[PDB]
Amino acid sequence: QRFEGVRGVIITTTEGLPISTTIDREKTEKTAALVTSLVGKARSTVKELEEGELKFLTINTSKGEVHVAQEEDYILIVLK
Amino acid sequence: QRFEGVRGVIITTTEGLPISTTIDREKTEKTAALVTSLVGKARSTVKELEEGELKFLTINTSKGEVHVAQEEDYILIVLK
Repeated sequence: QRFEGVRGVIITTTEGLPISTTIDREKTEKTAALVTSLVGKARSTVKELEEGELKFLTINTSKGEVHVAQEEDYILIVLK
Repeated sequence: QRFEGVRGVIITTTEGLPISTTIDREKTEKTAALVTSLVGKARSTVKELEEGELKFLTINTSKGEVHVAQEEDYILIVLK
């Protein structure tokens, strides 16, 4: 259950397996798979540019923003 | 040549071939290859979430931000 303000939340493992979601199952699992690959390409981009560490990334869409952050064990996906 | 304020700029084709850069050659080409894959995963993420269109994405790093936008023919990479 989400509070007032957020459009949606997905939490996945760093392997891409969703553990909790506010979105439908199929969309959650397919998004989780792509976001895990997205984070991997983002980390490699940070490394090649020698930008230090990946803090997070945000996807700007027609509906708003998709915030993506990866810790060691989980990836957080927040639609706002 | 860049003006005051920006840390770096790379422009590539949608195939990942760089056309202009303020960064060294090898780093430019390897970044261009990864960013092209990054944009592709971002577009797929937007599609699966039904977020409409990908406007742009920003990578937050230890040094700042990496702005990435894709038009039909080119990808723009701005370090700020």
